Formats: sequence, C-alpha cells, structure tokens
Amino acid sequence: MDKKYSIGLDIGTNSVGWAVITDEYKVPSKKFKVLGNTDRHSIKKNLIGALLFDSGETAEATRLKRTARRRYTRRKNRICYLQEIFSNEMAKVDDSFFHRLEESFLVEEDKKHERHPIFGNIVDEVAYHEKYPTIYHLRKKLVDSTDKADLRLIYLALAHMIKFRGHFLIEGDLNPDKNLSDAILLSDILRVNTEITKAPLSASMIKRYDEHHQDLTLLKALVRQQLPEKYKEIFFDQSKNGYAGYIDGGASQEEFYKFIKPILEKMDGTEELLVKLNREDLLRKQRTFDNGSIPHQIHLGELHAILRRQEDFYPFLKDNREKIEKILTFRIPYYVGPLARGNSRFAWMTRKSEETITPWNFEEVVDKGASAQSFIERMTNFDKNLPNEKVLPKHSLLYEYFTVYNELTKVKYVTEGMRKPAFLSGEQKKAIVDLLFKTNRKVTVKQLKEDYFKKIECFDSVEISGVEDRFNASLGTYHDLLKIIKDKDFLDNEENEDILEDIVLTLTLFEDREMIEERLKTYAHLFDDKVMKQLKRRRYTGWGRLSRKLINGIRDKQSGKTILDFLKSDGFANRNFMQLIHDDSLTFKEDIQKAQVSGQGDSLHEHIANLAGSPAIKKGILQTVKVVDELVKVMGRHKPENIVIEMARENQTTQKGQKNSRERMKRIEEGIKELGSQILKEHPVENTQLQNEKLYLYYLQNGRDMYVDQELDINRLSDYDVDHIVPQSFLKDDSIDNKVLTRSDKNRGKSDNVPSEEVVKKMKNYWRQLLNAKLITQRKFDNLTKAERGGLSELDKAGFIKRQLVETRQITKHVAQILDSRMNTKYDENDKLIREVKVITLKSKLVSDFRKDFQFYKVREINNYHHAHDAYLNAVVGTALIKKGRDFATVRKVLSMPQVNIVKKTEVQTGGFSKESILPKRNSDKLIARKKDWDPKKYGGFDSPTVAYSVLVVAKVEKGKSKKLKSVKELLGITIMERSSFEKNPIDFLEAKGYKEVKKDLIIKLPKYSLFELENGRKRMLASAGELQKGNELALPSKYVNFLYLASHYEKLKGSPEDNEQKQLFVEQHKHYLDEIIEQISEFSKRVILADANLDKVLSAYNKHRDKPIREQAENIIHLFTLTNLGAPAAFKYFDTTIDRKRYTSTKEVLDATLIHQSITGLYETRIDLSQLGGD
DNA sequence: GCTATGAGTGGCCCCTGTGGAGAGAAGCCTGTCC
DNA sequence: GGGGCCACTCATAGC
RNA sequence: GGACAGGCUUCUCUCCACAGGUUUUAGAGCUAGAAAUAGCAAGUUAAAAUAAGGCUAGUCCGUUAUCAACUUGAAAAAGUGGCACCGAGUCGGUGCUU
Repeated sequence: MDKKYSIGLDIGTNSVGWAVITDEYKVPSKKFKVLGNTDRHSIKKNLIGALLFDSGETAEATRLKRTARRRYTRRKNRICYLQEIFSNEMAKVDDSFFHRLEESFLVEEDKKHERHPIFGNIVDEVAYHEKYPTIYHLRKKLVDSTDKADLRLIYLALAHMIKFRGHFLIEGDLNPDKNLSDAILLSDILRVNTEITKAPLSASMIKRYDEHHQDLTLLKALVRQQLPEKYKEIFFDQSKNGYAGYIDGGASQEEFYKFIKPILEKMDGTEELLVKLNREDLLRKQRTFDNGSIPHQIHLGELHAILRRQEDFYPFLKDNREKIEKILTFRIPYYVGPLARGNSRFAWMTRKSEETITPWNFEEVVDKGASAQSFIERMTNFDKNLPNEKVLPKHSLLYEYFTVYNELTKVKYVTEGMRKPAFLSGEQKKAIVDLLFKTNRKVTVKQLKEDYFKKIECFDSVEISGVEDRFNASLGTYHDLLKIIKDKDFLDNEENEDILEDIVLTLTLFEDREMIEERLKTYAHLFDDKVMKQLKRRRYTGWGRLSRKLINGIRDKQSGKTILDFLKSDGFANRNFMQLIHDDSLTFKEDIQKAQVSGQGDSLHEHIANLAGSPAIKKGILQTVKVVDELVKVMGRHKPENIVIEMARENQTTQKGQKNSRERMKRIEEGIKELGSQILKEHPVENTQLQNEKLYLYYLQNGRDMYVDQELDINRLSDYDVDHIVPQSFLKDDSIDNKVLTRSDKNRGKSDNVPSEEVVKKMKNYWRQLLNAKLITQRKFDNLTKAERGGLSELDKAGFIKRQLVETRQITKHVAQILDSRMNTKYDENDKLIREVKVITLKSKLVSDFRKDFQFYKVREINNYHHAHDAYLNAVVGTALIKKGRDFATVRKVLSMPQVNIVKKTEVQTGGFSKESILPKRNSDKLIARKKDWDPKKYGGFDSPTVAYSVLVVAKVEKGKSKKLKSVKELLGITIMERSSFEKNPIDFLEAKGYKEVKKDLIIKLPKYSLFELENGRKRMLASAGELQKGNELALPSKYVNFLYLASHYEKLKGSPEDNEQKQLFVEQHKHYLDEIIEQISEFSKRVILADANLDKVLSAYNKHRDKPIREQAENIIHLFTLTNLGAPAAFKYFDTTIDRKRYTSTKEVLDATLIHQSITGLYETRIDLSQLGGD
C-alpha cells in the first residue's frame, strides 16, 4: 500500500520550511540508518523540519570594485606613457631619477639609490621645498615665468596634472578667452582672483595657503596671549580634534570646526575668524573634497600654457605636444567597453586590427559603430513569439501605427438610429488616422467627435465605447518627423518605410553625434544640410515588445496579409492582435508554434538564475527544489499528491492606486497651486521631461535646496548632486523620498551622517511649508528628523525589511512552476501533460486567520520551530480546502512535538581577504603584508583575515626552545587568500606552517557552521577557527507560548470584547506560569549554555522586577529568549539592565566531540567520533 | 625562585561621497482580448 | 551584526 | 491565468569617470640639560600602492552565483540509507524482514 501523503512548504529569504502529512493530518515517523564509527546505529525522527542558510548577496560591490581596479590600472598606464615620452631626455640628465621615484615608498635600507627622490642630495631638496611649499606654486612659476627651468620640475608638474586630471562632466570647451556666463561659471569654480594669469586655479590655491598661514599665526598669538593652559592641547595633542589632529591626525574638517568654535567665542578679536568659520573657509587645506567640481579644461589650459612656454628650449616637447594633450584629454567612450582580447566575459569590443591599442591610434583600430551596435543589442530582449528576432524600437513608426490600429480595432460607435455599437471600417480608420492622428500629438474623444464624425461623416451625435477621454497611442514620432523633414509625402510613401525605419533605429541606437552623422551620411543625398543637422539632435530611448517580422514581416498564406494588414482592415471580424495570434483560420499560429525553439533546456541552476530578482530568492528556490527532491527520495520515490506553497503579499487600497496612476506633473501643479509659487509659471514643463529623476526632484525642491538656503539653477542640474538622507552603509534605500537634490560641496561635506541639528532647525519652517504643500512625504520628514530622534541606531540597521516580502511574491509562483515541471512530466495519449501532482497557492492571510481563530499563535523570538509549524499549517489548510475534534487534537499534538529537524547549511566563506583599512606598523605576527616584498613590521598592512574553513590536523610540532617533537591535535584556520595554495598541495602548506609528520588521511574539511555534539545533548556549531555558536534549540510547551502571546498584546488584542476579557482572565489566572518559564530557561541554560554569570544576573533582575506590570513582564521575557536562541550570542536589554554577549572563545572541547554531517534535510546522518582519531 | 603559558574577560573596531550612459524586471491603476 | 584583536588578570604546570 | 497598450512606484545588471581617505618615505627641528625633560620653532605639499597576485600577456582577469558525507567522476553529473504499531523533553519502546 503506497501511503498517500502531501508536502507543505514555506519559503523565505533565510528559511525554507518542509512538512510531510498523511490524509489524517498525522506526521509519520520513520527509522533511519546511521553511518559512521559511532555506536548509534539507528535514529528515529519525525518528518518535519526547516532549513536555515545565509542570505544571498547582490553583485553591486563586486562591480564597483572592478570599476575601481580598472581606473587605477588606466591611471598607472597614463603615468607610464608620460615616462615613456620623457625617458630619452631624462636619461641624459639623471638616469636614476625614475628609479628613485619608483622605490620612494621603501625604507632607507632597501633603497638602492640615494634617499632624496627629487634631486638625490639634501641641499637641493631642501632648497626646492623652501622655494615651493606646494606643487601649485611650482605650477604658477612655470606658467608665468619665461626662463628655462630644470626638466625634472617640468616632469613633476606634468605628472601631477595628469594624475589628477579632474572630471569630464561638462562637454565642449570652457575657456572664457556666452562670455558673460562663461566668466560667471569660472568665478563659480574659483573665487576672487585679481591678477590675470593663465593658471587661475594655482593662484586661488596659493591665496588659500597664504590665508591659512596668516590665520594660523593670528590664532597662535591670540591663544598664547589669552588661554595659556589650552595651547598645548590645541597644538600638541594629536588624539583630540584640535589643530594637531586636523593636521597630523585623521580628524576631519567638520570636527575641527566643531572643536574650535567654542574656544573662539571664549576669546576676543576672533570676529573675522568666526565669520570665515561660518563659510567653512578657515585654515582650509588645499587637497580637499571641494575640488571635485573642477573641470578638466582648467588643467588642460595650464598644461598647454606650460608646454607652450618651455617648448622653445626642448624640441621634443614641441613635437609631442599633441600627444601629451591627448593623454590628459583622452578617455575610452562608455559604449566601447574594456579593450579586452577575447579573454574577458564582460567585454564586447570588436577590434579591426591586431595592433596594440594606444591613446594616439584609438580611432584607427576600434570600430566605434559596430561596438555601439553590439553594446545596445546584447541587452535588449528577443521577441517571445519569434525567439530569433530582435524587438523594434518603442518609437518605431510601424510600431506606433500598430498601437493606434489595435486601440482603434475595438472602438465601437453608436449613432442615432443604430441598434448596436458598430466597428469602424478600414476606410474609416484610415480617414481617422489621416485627419487626426497625423495632425494632433494627442487625440481625445471630444476631438474625434467634433472633427471626424461631425465634419467628415456628418454625424451630429455619436456615442463612443471603450475609450476614456483620449486614445493611449500617439504618433509622436510622426509629428517630430513632420516638424523636421517638413515633407509629408516622403513620410506617406511606402517605399520610404524601410528608410524611415532605418532612420528611427539609427536614432535609437546611438547617442554620439559623430556616429549618427556617419551613419546618416548615406541618406544625406535626399535631404539638405539643415534637415540633416536637425535630425542629428533628435534622440529616442526604449524598445518595444514585438518584432517587425511578427507584425508586418510574416504574411498569412491564404490572404497574403500581415497582422498589421489585418488590423488596418479585416471586414466584420475586426480581430485584434491577441485574436489574430490565437486565430486557427490563419497560418500565424502555426508559425508561432514552429518558431518555438526546443533548444537545450536551462539547467535548474541556469533556469533559476534567468529569473528576474535578487539572487537571494534564487538561492531560496534552489534549496526548496533540493528539499522537495530529497523528500521524494525518502518516501520510496513515490510522488506526493499535493504541494502547498505560501506567499505573504498584502493587497493595497485602490484610491492610492489611482493617485499613483495620476501623472507626477499634475500633482506637482496641485502642490504649486496650493503654494502659489510661480516656478512652473516661469518654467512650464511636460511630463515626459518629468520622466527623468533629476528634473522631477528639482521641481519637488521648488528650486530651493533643503540643506542650504540657495537658489538652484535649471541649466546646472547636471553639475548638481543628489544625496541620500540615510547613507548607503547604514541601509540601502533608492526610494524617491530618501533621494534629495543638494548643492555639491554641502553634499560631499556631509558623509556617513544624518543632517546636523542646526541645519534642521534653520530649515524646519521651510520643511513644514513643504509638508503642508504635500510635495514631500512624511517618511522623508522622518528621515530629515533623525537628528532630533537620536541619529542612526543599531536596532534600525537590522530588521525584517519590506523588500523581502516583495522578493517572496510571484517568484514564489516561479518556484511553483519549476516544481510543476519536474513533478508532472508524463504525457497522455493526446500528448497532454498528466498532472499527477497539483501545485497549490494560498495567501498567508488564511493561515494567519486560522491561527488567530484557534489560539495557535506563533512567537518568532522563541525558536525556529515556527517555520516548520507554518509549513505544516499551510499543508493542512490546502488539503482541507481542496477536499473536527480529531483533527484539532491531531493539530495540537503535532504542534507540541519536541523533535523538529533544524539544520544550518554549511557554507565555505568567500569574498574579501580582510578588512579594507590599513593599520600603522607594530610588532605583531598577525599583520599581513600589502606586497610580497614589504615587511609588515616595517610597513604595516591588513588585519583580521576571514577564515575560509577549518581543517583538523594530527601531527607533531617542534615546541619549546629545545625543539622537541610533541604530538598535537588542533584546528588550523585557512585564510581565503591561502585557499589556492592549500588546495593545490595540502602537505606542503601544512609543512610550511610548521607541522611535521602530518597524517593526510585524518584531514577533515570543516566548513563554517559545522556541527559538533557533546554530553547531555549539548551542541555547538563551528563559527570559525577559534569561536563557536550555540547549537541547541529550546523546546517550549505550547501553553507557555500562548500565555506569552496573550500577555504581550494584553492591551493590543484584536477581537471581540468578551473574548478580550476572557483572555485577560486567562492571563490573570495563570500568572504562575512566569516562574515556570524562568525555571525552564534556567534549566536549559545550566545544561547547554554555561553562562552562569549572565544567568545569575538575569535571575537577580527578575526578582527585583517581580512586581512590575504583566505586559512589561511579557515584553522583557520575550526579549530574554535571545539568550538561548540559535546562532551567535547577542546583547539584549532587560528593563534597564544591559547584558554583554557571552562569547565561546575556545574550541578545544570539540576536539573530543562527536562530529555530525547532516543531509540537506538532516534525515540522513553520518556521525564520526573525534575521540578515537589522533589518539595520544 | 624564576619563567612560559594557557585561559579567561572586557571593551573597541569594521573605507567613503558622487556624476554620466544604457538595459531590464517586478508591484499596483485604467482600457481590450485569449 | 558579528568575528577579530589587544590589554589585563589569574590559575596552574614545570623546573 | 496570460499579452499587448497608457500612468505611477520599487528594485536588478553592465560600462565610462571624479574627489578623497589610509599607508611609508622626503620636506636638516633649534636651544638648555648626561639623560629623564623643559622652552621655543614648524605644521597646508610631494612620490608609490590601493584586495596577495594569475597566465591566457590583455591598456585582461582576481570579493556574484555553486558546495552534507561515501563510491564512480577533471568538473558538471550519476549512484549510495526497510516496514507497521504504541508512545514522547530534542526522540524511546514494541513486532516482521534482510
């Protein structure tokens, strides 16, 4: 008798529940064979459990770091090119100069040439540093002076300019000598410069340096006169935030101003210093974060001026001037991609010739057009119905016609005397299109009634059905082409359809003017110069969903018509796109079926990866599938009858749906009208322009920045910045409310912090005005008020985010269809899939209601059994709905079961080698060198490697000064950086670490969260080489859970008042349960936790607060289970008492433990005794 | 009489800010079809 | 959030 | 249940760039004092690296994803574990079979 059974499943981002039930809703228990060398040959367990694993992580960090690596490599390349140019002349004056520069980072002892880099001797080096305190002084000297300087100084200037060439955010040239705004923008870049020089930036920096010196001297004198006691603190203590820290220490400028402001108020004669302090300009450094606004053209001008001045003495400079200028100016275009030779998975460049690509010959080697085409196409989707065909651009003329005709396909018109609404003829539709769609960018119902029915067809009153106040489709591309070309018959000619489609595709693909001009040069014979130039400026983005071959490429074998041909006119049928593709009277459906490529199916891994979502949900799907397969294997390979899955999606109010559906432009108009401001009056704007986030945020700001009281400029939004109210490190939120447009320097000044208190105070009134305007969300107000609320907190950083609930939805039906594919595969006599297994979807509301109605509450903070219980309830509810005392008793018995299978999936750690910060030199063996030849003692380096996994080693170690051999048995941690060498040859790596006579056969691969068992059932999981985590699970009787739930929401119960009072009475009567809960926690702790100090602290705190109100008792006790929870220990707050985490910092006890390897469900076990291995 | 050492406990530390270009998916809301 | 690290203290083992 | 059409919201992938920060070294510290130390002077810049490196030698690649254990496998992958009943503190006992 094949016992009928069903499987229930719950899927989350971190948990996967599984449950097996019979038709009587009982959970069967089976005896399972146990492998290994232990005595326990057979173990009985129940068929219920849940799997826990680490969350998946996105690739954003990897992409960012790859981009950074590429930037560093290319910058090094540019420096190498400059050195290549200079080598011939530099060798004649100083052969060792470049070696001195290259090895300058090394200590004195390891340097081969003389220690002073610039001149190799003390006198000239000192003289140079005295004459030129900053490199910008040297730059100005070279720009203005007309005398021949040393070549080495010229090299330093050129290299410094190249290595910090600045941004390319502005196109074209920005040299004032349109001129008025040019000079204004230059004054914006650099402020106040009286003398006319070709290097204004250097003059500005020198002026800043001199202001620094004068203010430093004045402050020194004032402090020494008035505050003698605090002089040493300000000028000697590097640990504080004073001037010493601002210079020698890591103190930021903001902290320096914060530390220095109160002292300035305490002294006289500090007025101007305070005024400059209000402008963030006192004692300001030169190399600062404000320089990010400097355009590269300024450095280009300075470079060109210096080269022009010195080219009269060194001919090679004059010959190579253009090369040097291009080195600064050249960059690889974004559509080109990396210049890889085929060996890179991220690259797509097509190379014309096998020469080495250089900045001087880039044009001759790289096919810009083909590269751009490949870049655009490889990310677009293929047509679903025609897999081998690319989709058309969303602005295609043919696609727009298709949309218009499809919308007009089902329009029904009712006139006087007509009994039923009527379909439009092909002639009628063509006339309507010609009369209105080619004349108006948007067509409304009123416009149609006035212009076509009443004027042309002469119908006085007409009733229109199926269209609401306007037709969705619009011929905007046609209007733009009519505006530009101004030749209507050229647009109307069908022989130009190929040419027009090619034009539209060209305009969609490319954004560089040069490429567009190059491609249109073939068609320049048909249009004048002005028309050709105008077309170069039009741009389109986006793509459609159907291919040209689908709409007007394939023809019906019987009539010769395409789908578009049918849509234009099909007689009384008036069949739409869906009807035509589902029409059995045409060959189109046969073409669809034939085009279905029965190609090599994606593997389970690949099929899961091809879904759209976070890779975490992909990992969840893969784990669920393997769980299902193993469960099927357990029951004798008999397929289950039913599978139940759960999603936690919660529906939303409709009126919110329509108010979102309203275009943002209308709601901005309403907000401005409530305000009454004239910003839209001065600058009217259209919704498709609001489609860009930049201009939309600018309008939301109403031209006024939240952070600084300053007027935004419409033409400067590109240079402007948007910064998140909450930094990305604390929490990731790209929502519009978190996004706020801000002045650039103000943004870059405020980093990794919430807005400061005083800015909030000064802009609070304006923020309330905005909130009354409703242009701002209350959530964004909450973000702006974090300083009042207390800033960032640990609790807000980690929590169950809403985004996981989004990840759960229809990706859950995706895993459902994946299971459907495998479970039902047999085809019947008619080649129809035989659905032997049903896929069931139920919403979490049903199960939550079942729980609330029948007192089966769940409290997540107690243990991990809740996932398994939810899966069991899902299965029960699904089976019941497709299909009382005995069932309810069975449910209560199941929910009270003490044995539940909880398994933590073992994972090999990967990722970064260690912490990214570099620490100063010190005498410790735990530092790792940044380079092969750089001694960590003399150079410092990285710290705290992340252990990939641990291995058990039995060998002998030469210990003591006597070098005597001693048999040892311990855990050795393999770093990720050493993983390759260890896996290449374990024996060699172990010998290198100092182990001798290693028994290779005893090596056991122990990944993270590996499980060990001890006496009395105490369990531990291997967290790393030297730290463990709690591995046991607390089983609590259900009545205590129910009592705790009731007490927790004592004043928050959601039920009938009589039921609320009954539950209150039940809570009052069973108050003695609290002591039982405490005693059970105490017993569990004394047995498996071993936290005697923490347990005594908790117990003492309990009796002290024994008289507190019951609800607070419940809130505190629920927090108390964090002591006994699975995983790493965590700190928690019990009333006002704080308990530190108890960390198990020694792993010696598990060397004599019983190692357990658990299957993906844990039903199979393999136990190995470690006491018998490596016996002394 | 001195030293090496294992063992534990308490507290602190964790690289960052952005600009531009494109593509895609998924939730809702309206209308039409299978 | 959580593993790593260092200063500090003590208790014991061996000589 | 699915697809196209219009509006809004949220997130994912790829590329091109900028500004920093950190680290070592160079920028003769002076005076009195054996030294401990005290006083004074100065403080802004610079070079190089920015995951160890790898061979496929590119102006490329190196932090995503995958993985219980045993056998066959380079890997992917394939195979490897009785049942029924009475019970229940992390699972026990009871009866048949290999």
